[PDB]
Amino acid sequence: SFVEMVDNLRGKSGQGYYVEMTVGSPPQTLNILVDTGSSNFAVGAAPHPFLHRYYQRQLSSTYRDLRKGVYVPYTQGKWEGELGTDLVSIPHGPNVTVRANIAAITESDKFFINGSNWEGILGLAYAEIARPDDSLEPFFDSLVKQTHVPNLFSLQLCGAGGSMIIGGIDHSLYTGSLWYTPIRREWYYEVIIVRVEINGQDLKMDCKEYNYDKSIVDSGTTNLRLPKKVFEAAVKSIKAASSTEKFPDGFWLGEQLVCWQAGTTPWNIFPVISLYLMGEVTNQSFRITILPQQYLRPVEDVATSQDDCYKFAISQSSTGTVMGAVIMEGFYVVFDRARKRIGFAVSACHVHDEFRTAAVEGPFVTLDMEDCGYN
Ligand SMILES: CC(C)(C)c1cccc(CN[C@H]2CS(=O)(=O)C[C@@H](Cc3cc(F)c(N)c(C[C@H](O)C(F)(F)F)c3)[C@@H]2O)c1
Repeated sequence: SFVEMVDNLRGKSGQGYYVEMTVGSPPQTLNILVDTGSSNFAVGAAPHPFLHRYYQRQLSSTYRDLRKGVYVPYTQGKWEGELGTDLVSIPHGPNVTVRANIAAITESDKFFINGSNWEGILGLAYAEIARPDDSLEPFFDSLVKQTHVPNLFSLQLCGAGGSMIIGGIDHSLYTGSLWYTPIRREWYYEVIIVRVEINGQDLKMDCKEYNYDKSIVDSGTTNLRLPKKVFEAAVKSIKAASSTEKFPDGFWLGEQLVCWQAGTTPWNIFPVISLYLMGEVTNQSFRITILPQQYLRPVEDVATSQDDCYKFAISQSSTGTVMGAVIMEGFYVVFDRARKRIGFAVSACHVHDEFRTAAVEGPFVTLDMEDCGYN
């Protein structure tokens, strides 16, 4: 039941959102990062300084060794491991147990994060980007094949963890309309952005620039990441709007804190960002609007806690546009694999203050018939 799956996530955008799973027989409990930006299921399987616990294959009588190895390099971080299959369950997810491929991580570099509280990663994207290749069936595909749960899941990520609902839409988790954008290609969850405004002002670029060389929805990474041209235009606009404030050296590079007296953050001087996504009907679109409460990410540190401090959670990308966790936060996001579309709606934990609120609005119509896809 969906009600049983509600509030089954913990974590933050900066260190990720994770769900409890078990592997092996008897079941071994682990916390697992929910990642729509990759397609491998992998768990720590050997001691590591940052791991509270790990998968012990010798203690699972249902483990089968595939006698093959696998290596996954992400944008930052990588691991190597041994492939096998075993029984996998989600205690606070669907009421089923399935046999799935598992990469047992034996070596890693900058993959595990000190204090994150997760020990593995659940790649929910498509087989096309699985390593070593597309013949390694991803977890969700196995789940659907073996249980015939409906082929979709939804994510409600919340800031200061959320819910992952498998098998159908929980209307309790959103208000207003659910708007759908087509999945352009089933590899990453690739989508098309047709227009970008910052505080109502159109960036006026050829819309293919917004999707150079792809745009994806990626719960596994923290920031909104933009292609250089779009990134520079966005920073220009946000800097202009907030000019009454002085920001530290390096703030706009995203790795320097800015702080304000507790409760005095000047939200109003930062603009809203509107991303218009391709609609299901030709040249119609809808927008999701992103507040500074989203793209200024709070950094929790007891040492700085006399004040409220933030990092700038928009980054220049070399891999195309990435709608990461700070973008997904506050929205109910439906990964409707069965109908090859992703839906957005305002969720119960959407960001807002007394003047402005995150929103999902449409339809909008566009005159120019250009295809905004880059490939
Ligand atoms: C298909 C594949 C080859 C896997 C590939 C290669 C490059 C980029 C991508 C796109 N998705 C990527 C984007 S990323 O590298 O920023 C995060 C990874 C998953 C990931 C790997 C890691 F180490 C670590 N710490 C984390 C934790 C995150 O940093 C946090 F903390 F959640 F924000 C997450 C995504 O999956 C996919």
